[PDB]
Amino acid sequence: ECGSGNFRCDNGYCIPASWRCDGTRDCLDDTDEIGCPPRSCESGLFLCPAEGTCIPSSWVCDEDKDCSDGADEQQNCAKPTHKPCTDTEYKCSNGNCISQHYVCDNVNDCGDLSDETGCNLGDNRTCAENICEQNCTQLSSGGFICSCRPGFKPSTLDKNSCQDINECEEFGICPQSCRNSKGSYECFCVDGFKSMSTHYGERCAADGSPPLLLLPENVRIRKYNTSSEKFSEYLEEEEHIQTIDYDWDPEHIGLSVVYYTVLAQGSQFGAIKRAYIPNFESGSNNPIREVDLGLKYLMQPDGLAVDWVGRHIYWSDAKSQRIEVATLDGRYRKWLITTQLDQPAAIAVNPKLGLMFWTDQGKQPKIESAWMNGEHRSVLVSENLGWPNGLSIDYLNDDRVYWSDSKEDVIEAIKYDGTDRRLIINEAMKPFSLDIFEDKLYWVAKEKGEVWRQNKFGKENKEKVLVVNPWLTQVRIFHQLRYNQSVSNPCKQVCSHLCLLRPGGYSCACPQGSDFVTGSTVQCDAASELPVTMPPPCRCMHGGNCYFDENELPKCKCSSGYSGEYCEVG
Amino acid sequence: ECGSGNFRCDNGYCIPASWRCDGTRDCLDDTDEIGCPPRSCESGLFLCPAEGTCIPSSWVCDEDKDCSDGADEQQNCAKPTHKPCTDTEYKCSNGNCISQHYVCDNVNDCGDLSDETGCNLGDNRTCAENICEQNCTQLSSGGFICSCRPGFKPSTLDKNSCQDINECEEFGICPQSCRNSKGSYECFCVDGFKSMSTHYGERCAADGSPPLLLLPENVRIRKYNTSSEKFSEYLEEEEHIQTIDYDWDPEHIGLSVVYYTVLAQGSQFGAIKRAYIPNFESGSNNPIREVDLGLKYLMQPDGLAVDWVGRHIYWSDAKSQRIEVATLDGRYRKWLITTQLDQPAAIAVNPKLGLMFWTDQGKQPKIESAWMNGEHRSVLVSENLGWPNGLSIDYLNDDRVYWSDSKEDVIEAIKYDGTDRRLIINEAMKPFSLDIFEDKLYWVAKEKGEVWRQNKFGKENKEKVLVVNPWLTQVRIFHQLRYNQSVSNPCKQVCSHLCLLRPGGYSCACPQGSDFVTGSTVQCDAASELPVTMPPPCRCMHGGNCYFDENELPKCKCSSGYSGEYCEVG
Ligand SMILES: *[C@@H]1O[C@H](CO)[C@@H](O)[C@H](O[C@@H]2O[C@H](CO)[C@@H](O[C@@H]3O[C@H](CO[C@H]4O[C@H](CO)[C@@H](O)[C@H](O)[C@@H]4O)[C@@H](O)[C@H](O[C@H]4O[C@H](CO)[C@@H](O)[C@H](O)[C@@H]4O)[C@@H]3O)[C@H](O)[C@H]2NC(C)=O)[C@H]1NC(C)=O
Ligand SMILES: *[C@@H]1O[C@H](CO)[C@@H](O[C@@H]2O[C@H](CO)[C@@H](O[C@@H]3O[C@H](CO[C@H]4O[C@H](CO)[C@@H](O)[C@H](O)[C@@H]4O)[C@@H](O)[C@H](O[C@H]4O[C@H](CO)[C@@H](O)[C@H](O)[C@@H]4O)[C@@H]3O)[C@H](O)[C@H]2NC(C)=O)[C@H](O)[C@H]1NC(C)=O
Ligand SMILES: *[C@@H]1O[C@H](CO)[C@@H](O[C@@H]2O[C@H](CO)[C@@H](O)[C@H](O[C@@H]3O[C@H](CO)[C@@H](O)[C@H](O)[C@@H]3O)[C@H]2NC(C)=O)[C@H](O)[C@H]1NC(C)=O
Ligand SMILES: *[C@@H]1O[C@H](CO)[C@@H](O[C@@H]2O[C@H](CO)[C@@H](O[C@@H]3O[C@H](CO)[C@@H](O)[C@H](O)[C@@H]3O)[C@H](O)[C@H]2NC(C)=O)[C@H](O)[C@H]1NC(C)=O
Ligand SMILES: *[C@@H]1O[C@H](CO)[C@@H](O)[C@H](O)[C@H]1NC(C)=O
Ligand SMILES: *[C@@H]1O[C@H](CO)[C@@H](O)[C@H](O)[C@H]1NC(C)=O
Ligand SMILES: [Ca+2]
Ligand SMILES: [Ca+2]
Ligand SMILES: [Ca+2]
Ligand SMILES: [Ca+2]
Ligand SMILES: [Ca+2]
Ligand SMILES: [Ca+2]
Ligand SMILES: [Ca+2]
Ligand SMILES: [Ca+2]
Repeated sequence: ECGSGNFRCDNGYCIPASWRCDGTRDCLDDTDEIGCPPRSCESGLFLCPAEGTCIPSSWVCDEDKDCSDGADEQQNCAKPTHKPCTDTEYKCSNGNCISQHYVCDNVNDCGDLSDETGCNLGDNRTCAENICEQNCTQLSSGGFICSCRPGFKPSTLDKNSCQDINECEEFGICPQSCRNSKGSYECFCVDGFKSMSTHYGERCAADGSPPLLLLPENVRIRKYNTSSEKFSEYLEEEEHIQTIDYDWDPEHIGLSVVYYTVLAQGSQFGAIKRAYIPNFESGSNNPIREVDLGLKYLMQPDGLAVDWVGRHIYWSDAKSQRIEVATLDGRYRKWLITTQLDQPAAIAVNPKLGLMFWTDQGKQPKIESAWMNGEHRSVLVSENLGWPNGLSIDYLNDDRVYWSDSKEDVIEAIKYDGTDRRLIINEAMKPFSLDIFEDKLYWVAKEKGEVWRQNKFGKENKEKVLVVNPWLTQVRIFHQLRYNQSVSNPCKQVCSHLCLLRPGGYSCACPQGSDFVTGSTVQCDAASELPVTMPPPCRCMHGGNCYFDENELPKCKCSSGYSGEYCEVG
Repeated sequence: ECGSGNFRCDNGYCIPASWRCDGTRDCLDDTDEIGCPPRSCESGLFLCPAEGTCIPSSWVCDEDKDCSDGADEQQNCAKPTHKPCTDTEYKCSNGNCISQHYVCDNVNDCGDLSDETGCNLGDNRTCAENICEQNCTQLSSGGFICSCRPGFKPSTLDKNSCQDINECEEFGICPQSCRNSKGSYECFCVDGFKSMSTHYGERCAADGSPPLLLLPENVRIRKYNTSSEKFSEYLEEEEHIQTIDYDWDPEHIGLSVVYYTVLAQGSQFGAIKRAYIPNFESGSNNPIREVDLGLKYLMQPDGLAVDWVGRHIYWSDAKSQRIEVATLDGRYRKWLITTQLDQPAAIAVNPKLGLMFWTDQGKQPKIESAWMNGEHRSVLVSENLGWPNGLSIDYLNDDRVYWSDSKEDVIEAIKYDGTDRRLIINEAMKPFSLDIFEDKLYWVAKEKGEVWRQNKFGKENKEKVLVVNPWLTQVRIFHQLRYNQSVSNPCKQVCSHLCLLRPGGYSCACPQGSDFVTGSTVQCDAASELPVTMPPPCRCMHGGNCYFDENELPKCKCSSGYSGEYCEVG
């Protein structure tokens, strides 16, 4: 038995007498709370055991279930330099010294064959009389042989004359522009850029505002000021957006225009839409109004491109298998490519050269190019390809075009004529889109939604930029130097409806269905249509709000720290 | 023919002769530029057409291809009232005002089986003699026809006596409570809630700061202010987050603690991690430091729940097919349910009642309840279920439990004992998780990535809250009233290691792989481990920046307008 101050629970466990009937089941057999004193409340009041309340006793045995359990009824009524060597050896073009008896023995001994790069003989001959431009080398047998200083090599048709190597013959020599010199070279930066030299090597750097990355996410377009590593709101409350492209400040406003497609869902067709994007840090939650261009019968716009010098918008519909061109306001639709297309994935245009490029991801993947007016169609790659999701053009390096591939998991480039095919990125974890800017190749891993960065030449290591939802569909660099804004428009106001580009000059065209009248080739039978302008957007600087007056003209206020009509002055 | 000053294209098109040699291929043919004399540069300085530059003749024909073409080396040197009854009508059951002649003709004319009430024949009677309780009508040949006064129903035996209704029983009568009274009812808001009336009717507004939403994605966890509509950063850079739960403000320091499970990635085990959350508004100014509990052999913790009273954490694992418990610092792991489990998906705990609930979404789905100590396991719902991926408990409405399906995509509610199953929400677009707060019920449509909302009783209609991502795995409401903080811990420090809870009391238990000391039920032969303390948090408020010194303690770079060790003084 337990002590006087302890209570024997039924199982034998001794419980301190204080814990008995304290309101908690304190031992396994639950007998520390069994046989507790009844709940006395007061005279004249019936306590229902299920609540603990004390209802009047006049409510007992009246056939009304007054308490939750009704006890009133049922209960009561119940690296060193190149090593020198003696004259019995020779310093080859390669960084080594090889014995002179291995020279003019007619067997390669220092890799570059420099030991027998044109050995010469002659009874009248001496090495140091006149044989080649820079240096010759003599051996005691009477033979003699020449070599050329770095940056030079003996001529192929005459092994006694030094000729310069054009260092631009190699892909990865300089950023931007390689320029050849006799025995040397230079890597001067193009206008707008600046020279810089970083840990991995020389680097050409842009100017002005830092680049932005525009990221469509099937519901929103989100900005990323890459030098601040912060996001900004921009467009929202949209659905099934698939690809975007922009035109840089067409009206000299400080407000570029972003063109984005919308996929068709169910029985509602898709459309291409346009809206202003602030070139200014005003990434605040300012109102953004999109405008539909009104292009009908769109079922899957998969690729989109903007000709900023011709003021045309090019796109391709994978389901309908057409590549179409129209003005930026959606007028004068025109079918360019209508045959031999199974699934046109993405397109890009080069108005400087008048060439447009596109990819096919259907049964027989291929990459094709043609004139921007639809003529001179040709192929570029037809082997070792699958699902070429997208391509972009590096206008600053001989207009070489890179493209992505999510079946070979590769990124590789080619010149605009189809030559110089090189592999750039391997193991790119399903790249779905890409863009090239200032050497940095950006691409999107669709299976996991990361933005990845590497040098466009592919001679560095990968870097992860940021991670977003798998709704990410494309990466696009939003910067002034992305497109040469100063490219002159060759059109001479001769065409009536459309003035497409071709390599040099231009070419007139009619809207789809209408033809030229009597072979005029400038005048079409279709009636001309008025241009479509966009409503004035909010241009407020330094993070001001935006309102609409009684005239619904967007006028906007801000903090008085900055003043002006548009919050532009300090 | 063409004019004198107009050049002729060979197709019959006449164009101004100024376009000759202007630079662009104007004609449809190329003759507009073909035949143009090239620009003259200088004598003795050859202009290479491939670049547009002029080069001295000494550099020319040196076998160095100075220009890209290299031709310099080859060719250069070649109701108001609801129709109330008068004396001429009959009330029938509760207002069916047809003419009076339905009185006790022994025919069910009213349609409702209340046309004849009383109706005991005999001409010499009036119930004013106290034959029926209240509100008779005079029977023409039987004295009394006695329908019950409003708020009452007739008893089976002695139908002349009317039983009071129980209006608290009917589902969805008041948002929070009820008080059955004599022929009437009164309903009120429980402690912590303020009475308000919307355009529809009653609302019990929770006091204090407005509720938040916590959205865990595979990469990050995002806060949301249901009243301000602005997001917040919280935890970032993490990977493979599945489900979360929190413990409100344990130390009164002003910071709750958020627990979240991390899946197994590749061939590497997952973990359960915890971190502070600022109850006060803050973001990007306090770095968030997560810590690991240290639970090995963990693959897929789809279910996590925090018992705020006993200070235990309950989680399930789909791969191990078992449910385990441990302290909030990862000590003393113990298995609770180990048999007849296919895929334990979600879990919830009710310390006040002493019951914890889990859902199984295997080949034979079921929803079960058991004591926290692990006994009295039973099946609540097995009929008509498919993939019950979610689970929530409404601690206010008689501890009712809700769950979300994914095959039948309904949301249902049932009492904790398993009776009165109701289908609260239909066609819920495959909900994945639940959380019931105040008046409304929240759930996540997984594929669409949208957070939705409805009145928790199923009345009215749905409403989109916000859209995140296809990565959204849960929604959990964050507020101090979500878990009643004033529930007293029944444990009395007599148990070493785990002190589990049960209906009405506690129970001591030993960690896994160890037993009690023989002859004892409060002590085990295993050792004990010291509690694992939290690292000090960044408590900065109002935008103050946290900072780490040589001591690595968090301190504040407090913002303007506020003073104090962090920012606590206005
Ligand atoms: C992305 O993030 C990066 C890093 O955070 C940002 O740098 C970048 O844009 C930055 O945006 C701010 C605000 O618009 C710019 O501030 C302005 O800079 C002007 C020029 O500053 C000069 O000197 C700095 C020295 O470091 C040099 O870096 C700059 O390149 C430049 O040579 C500055 O003059 C200007 O104030 C003038 O204009 C006001 C207009 O009202 C007047 O009131 C005021 O009196 C004065 O005359 C302002 O401070 C910032 O320059 C810019 N980036 C940089 C550093 O150049 C972010 N981009 C986006 C899209 O957000
Ligand atoms: C989620 O969204 C809600 C609503 O926006 C936020 O709630 C706000 O929280 C801030 C910070 O706590 C509140 O700001 C402070 O309010 C105090 C008074 O509160 C009452 O009056 C305000 C008037 O604006 C009401 O909005 C509020 O609801 C109460 O009725 C002020 O006294 C504070 O300033 C004064 O005290 C400080 C003390 O240091 C001094 O320094 C100041 O000089 C001054 O004397 C301050 O203004 C704000 O009021 C809250 N608004 C509402 C509507 O709730 C949540 O903060 C947000 N997220 C969460 C949960 O953090
Ligand atoms: C973006 O495009 C512009 C053209 O809008 C490029 O500027 C012109 O580029 C051409 C071809 O490289 C140069 O010849 C131009 O320089 C001058 O050209 C005239 C003949 O028109 C010569 O007589 C001059 O000696 C001089 O060479 C150059 N300038 C213009 C406005 O015509 C520009 O290079 C390009 N920039 C980038 C960043 O791509
Ligand atoms: C959160 O839990 C606490 C309990 O931990 C709840 O407080 C409780 O409120 C009820 C009703 O006011 C109290 O019941 C009353 O008890 C007294 C005797 O103490 C009795 O005379 C009354 O007739 C009535 O039964 C209860 O004592 C009280 N508990 C404590 C310790 O304060 C609180 O309501 C809960 N909140 C929510 C929203 O669930
Ligand atoms: C070879 O050419 C170099 C210049 O690179 C010159 O300086 C050196 O003297 C030459 N060597 C001989 C052996 O002529
Ligand atoms: C009978 O019911 C009416 C309301 O319909 C009420 O006004 C009247 O007082 C009741 N009569 C009695 C006797 O209770
Ligand atoms: Ca007790
Ligand atoms: Ca009663
Ligand atoms: Ca040799
Ligand atoms: Ca050279
Ligand atoms: Ca011309
Ligand atoms: Ca030459
Ligand atoms: Ca009748
Ligand atoms: Ca009642």
